[PDB]
Amino acid sequence: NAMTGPKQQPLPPDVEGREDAIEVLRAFVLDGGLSIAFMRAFEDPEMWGLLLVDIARHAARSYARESEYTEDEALERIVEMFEAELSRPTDTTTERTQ
Amino acid sequence: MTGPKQQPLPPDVEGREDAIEVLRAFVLDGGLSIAFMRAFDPEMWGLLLVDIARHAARSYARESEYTEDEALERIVEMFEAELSR
Repeated sequence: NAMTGPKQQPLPPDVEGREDAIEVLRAFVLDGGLSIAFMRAFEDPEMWGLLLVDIARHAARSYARESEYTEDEALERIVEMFEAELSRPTDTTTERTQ
Repeated sequence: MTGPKQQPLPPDVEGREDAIEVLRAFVLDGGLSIAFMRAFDPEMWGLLLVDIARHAARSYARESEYTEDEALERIVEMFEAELSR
């Protein structure tokens, strides 16, 4: 196609034109990994909890579509993979200011 | 300005036609509006969840009495409890 950039997601329709909508995060898969953009604000721990739950459940639904797993089994598998990765030591930052 | 406060592309994805946006999430009206890619590896979703949880823990520690380690335990507990509910 004629696009010169990445395969982006469009703004959700309920966000379009809304001055009060703030983008929390954008995540891209690139070179066998992830590149993520986060907003500066924290807001509250519950929002991050909601975001995690929404992503996990969405992933489980999609995984169950594309596999032999039920949605429950898919979610269990995703949580197992999450836990294995969470266990990795974080032993191994830059800033730009103007 | 008069529209949504967007995040720019990370510099490492600019011009990368092979890079794929997994999701964009907006906070609005006290909730979350998320655009997800249509295509589905499960491991990528696992990693994304870890990256978000880790980031949330660091941000939570900056705004609370908790250390990052304590914050991470709280966030993960919260997350897993809701999934099992």
